[PDB]
Amino acid sequence: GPHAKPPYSYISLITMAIQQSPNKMLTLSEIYQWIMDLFPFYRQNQQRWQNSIRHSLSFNDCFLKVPRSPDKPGKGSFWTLHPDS
DNA sequence: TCTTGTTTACATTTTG
DNA sequence: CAAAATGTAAACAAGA
Repeated sequence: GPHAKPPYSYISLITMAIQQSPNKMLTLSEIYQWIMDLFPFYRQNQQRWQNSIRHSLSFNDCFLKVPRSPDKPGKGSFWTLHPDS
């Protein structure tokens, strides 16, 4: 590909996306979109890295996971940052 | 169904 | 390097 892999880890990409969000939380697709909008490199192999992103969210304890919900449902759950920074 | 999450198991890269 | 983090790959579960 014509573009270099951005110097940010998946954790850094997810973290930047959530912080810069107005609610300090994002959905899975919102994180997907954020990364792809900014970095053309991730407009390919989306099967691969989106899987690694989903893995990154479930693996790292710095990522919750906030129910929507009952009012305005509903796709997936919001992901945000643990106050432990 | 697909998308969204979780978990396992292994690889690869980064760093002290 | 060797340990520590990060990434890949695969399976299933859960749910709108």
